[PDB]
Amino acid sequence: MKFDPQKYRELAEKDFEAAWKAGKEILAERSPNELYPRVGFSFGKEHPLFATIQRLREAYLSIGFSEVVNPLIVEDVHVKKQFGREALAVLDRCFYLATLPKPNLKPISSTLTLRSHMTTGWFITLSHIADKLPLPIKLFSIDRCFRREQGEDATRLYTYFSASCVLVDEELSVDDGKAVAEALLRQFGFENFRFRKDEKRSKYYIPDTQTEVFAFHPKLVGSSTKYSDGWIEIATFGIYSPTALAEYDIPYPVMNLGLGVERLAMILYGYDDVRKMVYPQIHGEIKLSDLDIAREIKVKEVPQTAVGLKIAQSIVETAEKHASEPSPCSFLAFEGEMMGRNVRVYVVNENENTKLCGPAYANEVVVYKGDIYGIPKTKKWRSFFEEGVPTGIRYIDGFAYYAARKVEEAAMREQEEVKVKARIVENLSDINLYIHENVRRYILWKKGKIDVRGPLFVTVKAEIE
Amino acid sequence: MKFDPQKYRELAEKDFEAAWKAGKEILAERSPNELYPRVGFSFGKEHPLFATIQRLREAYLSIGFSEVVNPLIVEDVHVKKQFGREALAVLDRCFYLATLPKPNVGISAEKIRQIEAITKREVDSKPLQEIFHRYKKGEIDGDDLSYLIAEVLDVDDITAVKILDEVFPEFKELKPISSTLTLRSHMTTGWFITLSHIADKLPLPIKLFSIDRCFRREQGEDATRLYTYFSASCVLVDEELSVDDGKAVAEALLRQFGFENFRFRKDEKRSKYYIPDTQTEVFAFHPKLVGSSTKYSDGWIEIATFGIYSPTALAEYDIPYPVMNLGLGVERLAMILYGYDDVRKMVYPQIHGEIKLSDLDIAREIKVKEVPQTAVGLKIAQSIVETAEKHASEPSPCSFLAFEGEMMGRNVRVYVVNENENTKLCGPAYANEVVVYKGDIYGIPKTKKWRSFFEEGVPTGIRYIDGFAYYAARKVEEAAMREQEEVKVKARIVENLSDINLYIHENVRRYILWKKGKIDVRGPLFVTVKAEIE
Amino acid sequence: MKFDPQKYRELAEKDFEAAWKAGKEILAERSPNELYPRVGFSFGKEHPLFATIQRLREAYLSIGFSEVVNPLIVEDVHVKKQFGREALAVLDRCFYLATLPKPNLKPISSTLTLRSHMTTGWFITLSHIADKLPLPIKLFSIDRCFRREQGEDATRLYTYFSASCVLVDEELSVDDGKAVAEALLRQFGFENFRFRKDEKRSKYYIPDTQTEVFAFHPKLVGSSTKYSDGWIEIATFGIYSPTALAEYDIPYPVMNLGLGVERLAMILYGYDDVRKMVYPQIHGEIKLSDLDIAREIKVKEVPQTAVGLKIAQSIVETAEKHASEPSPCSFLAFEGEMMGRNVRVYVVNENENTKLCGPAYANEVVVYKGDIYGIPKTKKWRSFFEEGVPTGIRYIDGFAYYAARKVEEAAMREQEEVKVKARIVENLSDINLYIHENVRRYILWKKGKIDVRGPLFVTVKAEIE
RNA sequence: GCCAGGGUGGCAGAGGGGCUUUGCGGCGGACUCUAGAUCCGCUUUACCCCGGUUCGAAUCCGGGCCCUGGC
Repeated sequence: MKFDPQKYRELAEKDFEAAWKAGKEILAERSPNELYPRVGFSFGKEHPLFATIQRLREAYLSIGFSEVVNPLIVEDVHVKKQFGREALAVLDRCFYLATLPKPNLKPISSTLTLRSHMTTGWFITLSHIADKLPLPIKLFSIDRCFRREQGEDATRLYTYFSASCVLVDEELSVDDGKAVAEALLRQFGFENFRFRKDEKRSKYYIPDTQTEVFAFHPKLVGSSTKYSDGWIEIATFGIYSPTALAEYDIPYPVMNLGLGVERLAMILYGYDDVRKMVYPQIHGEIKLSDLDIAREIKVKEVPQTAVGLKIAQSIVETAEKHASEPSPCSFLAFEGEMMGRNVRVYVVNENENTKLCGPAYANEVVVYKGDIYGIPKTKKWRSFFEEGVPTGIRYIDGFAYYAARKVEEAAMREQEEVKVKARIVENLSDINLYIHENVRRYILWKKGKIDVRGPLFVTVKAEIE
Repeated sequence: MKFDPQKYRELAEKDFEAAWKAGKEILAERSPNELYPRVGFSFGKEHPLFATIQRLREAYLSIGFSEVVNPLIVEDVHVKKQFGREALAVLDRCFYLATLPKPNVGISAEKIRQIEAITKREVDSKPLQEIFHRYKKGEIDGDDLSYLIAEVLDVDDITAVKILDEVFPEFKELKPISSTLTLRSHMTTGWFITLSHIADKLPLPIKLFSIDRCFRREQGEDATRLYTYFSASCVLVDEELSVDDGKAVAEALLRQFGFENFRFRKDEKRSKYYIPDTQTEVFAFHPKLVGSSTKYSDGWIEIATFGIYSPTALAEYDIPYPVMNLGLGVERLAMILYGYDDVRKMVYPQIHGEIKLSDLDIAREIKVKEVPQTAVGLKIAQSIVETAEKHASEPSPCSFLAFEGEMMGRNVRVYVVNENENTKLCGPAYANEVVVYKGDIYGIPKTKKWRSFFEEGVPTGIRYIDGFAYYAARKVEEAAMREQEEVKVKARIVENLSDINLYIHENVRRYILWKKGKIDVRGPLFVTVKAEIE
Repeated sequence: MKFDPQKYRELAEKDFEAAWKAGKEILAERSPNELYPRVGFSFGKEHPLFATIQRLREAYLSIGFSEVVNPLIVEDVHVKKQFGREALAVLDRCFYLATLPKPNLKPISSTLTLRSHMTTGWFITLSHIADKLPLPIKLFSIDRCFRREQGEDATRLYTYFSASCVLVDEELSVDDGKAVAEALLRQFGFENFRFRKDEKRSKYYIPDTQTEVFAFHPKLVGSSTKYSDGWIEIATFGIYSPTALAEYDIPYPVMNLGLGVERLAMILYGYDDVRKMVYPQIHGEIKLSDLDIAREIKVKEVPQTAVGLKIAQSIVETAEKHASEPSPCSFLAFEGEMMGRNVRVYVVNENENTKLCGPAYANEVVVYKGDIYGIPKTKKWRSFFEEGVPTGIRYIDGFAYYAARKVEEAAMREQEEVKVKARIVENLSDINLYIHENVRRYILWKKGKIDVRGPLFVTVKAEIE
C-alpha cells in the first residue's frame, strides 16, 4: 500500500530497525488464489519452423547475400524453358492452378503452377538484373514451395520451405557452391562437410556440377536414428545450365544452393516427425508444465471477509498441533467477531477412539510428470517433492477455507451454528480445490491422472450468536 | 608489412619520435585500384516484406500470442462449413489444386496401339510392360534414371529425354485435373481446423498467431491485387469476449509500428464466419502518412480487420468457446513502414526494373584499365604527375626530366614533352577529375561552377593526367621487356573513359544506360610522354 | 460465454440466419470500465541507446567482424605503453580507481584506471592472438568507456559507448579504415562519405593515418541544427603505431575504427540533447499518449447489479430525446424490479422555464494534445474529435451510472425514494468519472490541463416500495 | 457499371488500307583538334490478344485489357 515518505522518513530517525520492521506493513496480504504459483505472468512462444527460418535469413545475410522475393505462381512454360526436354517429367510432381467458371461446380484447370522449388522463380528474377548490376550478385530467399512427391503426408508434405540462394559471377566453380554451403551450414553447429555428386543430374544444372552436401553435427551422434554417425544430407546445389540461362538471357553462370528447412528445423529443435513438428496442434502434441498444471490448481470457496481469512488461518494453526490428542477431544481456535456478532470455532473428532485429525490432514498437493497427487511429505515421496511443483495447498489448508467461509454464510444467514465436517477425500472437490474444466480435459488427453485421495477425518463446529 | 616488435620497441624506448615517423614503413603502398572507393566491403540487405513479417512476429509475441503453423491447403468443404450458404461466393475467388494424370497406356490408347509396328527404333529389352505399369501405379520425378540408365542402356537421360518424345507422342496429351483441394484465401480458413484440435484441451485464454501466405483470385491484375499475399493473423479464445478485445489487440499490435490513434468502423460485408455485428474494420493513424503522394494525406489508413467467430462455424468444428480474430495485412504495413507506394514495385522490385546503384557504388566501379606492374612504374607515373602537375603552364615545346632510375635492370629516363607551340605543356583539362553525381559519370575540373557536383556527388579521385600517367607508366615497362630504346606514348583529346585509361565493367555500363544515365568525359588532355628506356 | 456445438449446430439446419443472429448471444455484455478504450494490452519498449547498440552489433557482424569483450579496468601502465611520451597528457582525462582502506573514511587511489576509450583494451586483447590466428583478424566490440573531458554534464557525459573494431592484416592502408566506415555506416542511412586527416595526430596512430569520417544522412538535411547540410562527423579511425604494437608484441599493423554511439543513437531516433535521450527519466521527459490518458479516464461509481446497468442505460435513452420539452416536465424511463421490489425512474427539471436537460447533457469527454476536455460534438470541435481520443463517455452517460447505482443503494437500504440531482459540472467528480492520482500528477507535470465544465442541469428521482 | 476521345518504334509524337514520317538518344566509323563540337554509317520496316470484312490490315466492324475529359 502507498505509504508516507515523511512518516517513515522521520520514523527512521528514532530507532531505525524498529521502523525498518515497521516496513513489513506496506506488503499486501495475499488470499489463497492470489499467491505463487496460482498467479503468474505468461508470454508468447515462437514455432521451431519459423524460428529456424529467421535464423536462416540472418545466416544468409551474414555471408553477404541480400534478400529478395521470387515469383510463386507461374506458367508451366517456365519449368519447360528450364528443364529443356525433361520438362514434362517434372511437370508431373508440380501442382496446377484451377478456378471456378463464373455461372454467368467444376474447377477449370489452367496453365498456372505453384513452384515445385525456388529455382523456377530464380531464372525469372535473375532475368532482370543478371546483366545490369555489378558482379558478383548474391541473392537468397527463404519462402514456400509446393511439391506433389507421391502426394503423401507421412514421409513428406505438400508445402515445404526452401532456403535458396544464387551466386552470379563471370567465373564459377562447383567450389563456390561448396564454400557457400559450409559458411551457411556452419552457423548452425555443422562442423565437418562432405559433398557427393548427385545422380539425378537434373537437366537445368550444368552436367556434373549438381552436388549433395553432407554435414556433420555433434548434436546428432547417438541420435535414435540413422543420423547417429553425426552426418546427414542437408542440402543440394549445382550450377545452372547455359541452356536454361540462355532461355532467360542470363549471360554469366550461376551457382544455386538449396536448403531443406523443415529438416534443419528438426535437427535444431530435435523433432523426429516433421508433421509432429510443423503441425503439433493437430498431431495431439501439446504440453503444459507441472508448474503450469500447478498454477491451474486453485481453492474453490475461500473466505470473502477480512476475518474469514484469519479464521481458517487459525483452524489450521491448531490442527497443525492438536491433530494428535486421542478423540473425542475438543479445542478452540478463534475468538472474535465478524460483521456484527462474536464467534468461536471448534474442532473435534466426535467419534470414539482414534486421533483428532485424520492421518491426511498434512497431505500437500503436488503436480509431477503430469499427474496431480495428494501426498504426505514423507522421506518416501521426496522425488515427487523435488522434481515436481508442490501446490503448497495441504488437506487442512484446502479444508479450512471451506469452513472459514461456511460459517461466514451462517454469519450473514442469521444462523447460530454450523457443523462443517469431512471424512475421506475421494478427489479435489472433497478437499475444496478445482481446476478449469479445460486443464481437466487436458490431463485426460495427455492420459495423465489425478490421485487426490485420503482420510482427512476432520470436522469443525462454529457458533455465532 | 609486418615489422619487428623488438626493434621498434628498443628504438622507441630510447628515441620515440624517431620510431614514430618510422611507422609509415609498415603501411602499404596501394596501386590505383587498391584505393578507396575502388576498394570496399559488402553486406547483405533485407527485403521490406520479410522485414515487416519479422517485426510483425516479435510484435505479436510481445503481447502474449504464441506462434503456430496453420493448414495452407484445405478441402473447400471447410469453407462451405464456415459460410454455410454464402460459401460459393468465396470459392470463386479461391484457387483449386489441379494436377497432371498419368499416360493412359491402356484401353482407350491400347487397342489402336496394338495394330501398328509396335517398335521399329531398335531398343529390344524384354517387354517392360510392368516397368510402365509401376508408372500407372506410383512413380515420380527421380525415377527416370531407372528405366533407361538401368534398362535400355545409355547413361542417365541422353536418350530418355528424346525416346519419350519421338516414340512416345502420348505424354503430350496430359491435362491437369482439378480437385477439391484449395489454397486458403485468408488465414481464418485454417484457424478452425487448428483451433479444432485444442480449443478445449489447453488453458484459457488461448492466444495464437501466425504470419503466413494465403492465395486469392481478384481480376488477374498485378496492380489490383496479387495471387499470393501475407496475413499476420491471430485468434483469441476465451470464455467471455467482446469486440473490445478485438480493438484492444489491434491497438497494442499496431502501436509497435508507430500508429498513434485508432478508429474502428463496422464492416459492411457482414461475413458469415463472424458473429453478426462484430466484423470490425480497424483504422489507424500513422505519422509517416501525413501528406503524401497517396490517398492517406490525413495520416489515417485502414490496416486490419477483426471480429468474433460465429458460434455457428465454431460448432462446425465443435469449438465450445467464442473466439476473437484480428487479421493485419502485411504488404501494406510494409509499404507504410518502408515507404513504398506501389505494392508490386515493392514486393517484386527486380522484375519491375526498380534496381539502382548509388553515386558511390558507380564511383567504386570506375577502375583504371592500364595500370603498372613493377614498383618502378608505380613511381614513374607517380612522378610523371609531379613534373606534369607543376610545369602545366610552360609555353611549349620543352622537355622535363620526370624519372631517373633502373627498371628491370635497364637505365630508364622518361620525359614529359609537347610537340606544338603557342600553348602549354599540358592541355587545360589535364587536372580534370571524374565525379559521379546524380547517376552520371563526369570528367570535370574543380570550379565555383561545379561545386554542386563535388559536394553532392562523389569524386573518384582520378584526374585525366592521373589516369594517363598510369597508361604511360605501363608503356615504359613494356619496352623493358622488348628491350627497345625509345617509346613516345601520346594522347590528344578525350571523348570517353578509354581516352583516359578509365573503364567500367560491362554490367555497370548497361546499368547506366538502362537507367537513362549519361557519361560525359571529353576535353583537351593533350600531353605526350616520351620515354628513353636504354 | 461457452455455447453448445450441437444446439447451434442443429439450430442452423432450420433457418440459418435466424440462428446466425442467435449467435450474438455468446458475446459478453460489457460494463462501462470494461470496454475500449478503458481496457487495453501493454508492452515493453526498448531504449534508443541500447536499440542502436544492438543495431550496431549486427551492422558490424554483417561486414564480417566477430565479437569480443575487452578489458575495462586497467593499470595506467597500458595508456603509458601506448601513447609513448604523450601518455601523461592522456592520463589526465582518465579516471583512476580508489578504494576504502579496511579499518582493521578516506578512499586510497590506486594504479587502476577505467579505460578512456576501447583502444586501451584493444592492444591487450590483440596481444594474445595477433600472431596465432590466421589473418585477417576482424574484431569488434560495443561497450562502455569513461572519459573525464572537462568533467561536464551538459556538453558530454562521464560514460559513453564506443562501437570499436580492429583489423589485423599483413598489409593495411588507411583505405581499409575507409571501407570499414562506409560498410558499417551505410547500414544506417548514410549515403555519402568524406574523410579528413585529424590534427590531434594521437601518438598511438601511425603519423598521418588518423582520420575523421564525415557522413551524409538525408535524415539530417533541414535539421534544426548545424547538421542541416546533411553531413556530420560520425567516426574516427587510424592505424596503430608500430611503437605501440611493439609494446605488446603485435607484429602486423592494425586498423582501428571507433563509432560514437550516443551520437548515432541521436541521429537515428532524433533526440537533440544526449542527456534528454540517454537519461529522460530524470530530465522530465516522459510522455503518455492521448489514447493512454484516455484509457485512464474511468467511471467512478457504476451499477453493481444486472438491472442497474439496464437502468442508467435507459435514463440516458430518454434524455437523448426528451432533453428538450419545456420544463417543468416529467418522463418515465424504467419499469421493473431489482433485488425484490418494483421500481420506476423519473427525470425532470423541477425548476421553472427552460428545457428538461441542461445544454451539456450531450458533452463527450475527449483527450487531445495532452488535455482532458469536456465538449459537445459540434462542427466547431471537429479537430479535437478527429485527432484526439474521444472517451466515448458523455455527460449523461457519466451521470446515469451514478443514479442507476444510487437508487441501488436505496434498494438495499430499505428506503423508498431518492432524488439524485445535478446542475453544473465543475470537473470530473461532478460528471462521475476519475483518473488515478498518478495520471493526475502527470497532466500537471506535463503542464497540461483538464477542462471538464458544463451546465448539465439534470435531476433524477426514483421510487422503490 | 455509364457519353465520349484514345491505347504508334530506346524517348517524344503527326498521319494513317498495303510504299511511307520526323526530332531526340544510343550504336559503329572518321577529324590538324588545346575544348565539351564536326561528318558519314545504323535497329527489331515499329503501331496489345482473339474473331469478322478484304487480295492484304498497324490503318474497317465485335468481344477482352490500359489512360482518362465525366457518373
